[PDB]
Amino acid sequence: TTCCPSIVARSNFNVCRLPGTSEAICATYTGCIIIPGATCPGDYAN
Repeated sequence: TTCCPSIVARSNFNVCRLPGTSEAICATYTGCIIIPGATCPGDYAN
Protein backbone atom coordinates (compact mmCIF):
# COMPACT_ATOMS: atom_id res chain seq x y z
CA THR A 1 0.00 0.00 0.00
CA THR A 2 1.20 3.48 -0.71
CA CYS A 3 0.68 6.35 1.75
CA CYS A 4 1.47 9.95 1.02
CA PRO A 5 2.27 12.86 3.38
CA SER A 6 0.24 15.48 1.54
CA ILE A 7 -2.15 15.84 -1.41
CA VAL A 8 0.43 17.15 -3.81
CA ALA A 9 2.82 14.35 -2.84
CA ARG A 10 0.10 11.91 -3.97
CA SER A 11 -0.50 13.82 -7.18
CA ASN A 12 3.21 13.75 -7.90
CA PHE A 13 3.36 10.05 -7.02
CA ASN A 14 0.64 9.29 -9.57
CA VAL A 15 2.47 11.19 -12.31
CA CYS A 16 5.73 9.41 -11.45
CA ARG A 17 3.90 6.09 -11.86
CA LEU A 18 2.51 6.87 -15.31
CA PRO A 19 5.55 5.60 -17.28
CA GLY A 20 5.67 2.50 -15.05
CA THR A 21 8.33 3.70 -12.55
CA SER A 22 8.63 1.44 -9.51
CA GLU A 23 6.67 2.45 -6.45
CA ALA A 24 9.94 2.49 -4.50
CA ILE A 25 11.52 5.08 -6.77
CA CYS A 26 8.38 7.14 -6.81
CA ALA A 27 8.30 6.98 -2.98
CA THR A 28 11.73 8.43 -2.48
CA TYR A 29 11.03 10.94 -5.23
CA THR A 30 7.86 12.29 -3.63
CA GLY A 31 8.00 11.54 0.09
CA CYS A 32 5.31 8.93 -0.19
CA ILE A 33 5.93 5.55 1.44
CA ILE A 34 5.20 1.85 0.82
CA ILE A 35 3.89 -0.25 3.67
CA PRO A 36 3.07 -3.94 3.75
CA GLY A 37 -0.26 -3.38 5.46
CA ALA A 38 -3.26 -1.38 4.29
CA THR A 39 -3.66 1.13 7.12
CA CYS A 40 -1.83 4.37 6.48
CA PRO A 41 -0.91 6.43 9.56
CA GLY A 42 -2.25 9.90 10.36
CA ASP A 43 0.90 11.61 9.14
CA TYR A 44 0.71 9.85 5.76
CA ALA A 45 -2.98 10.44 5.36
CA ASN A 46 -3.10 11.25 1.63
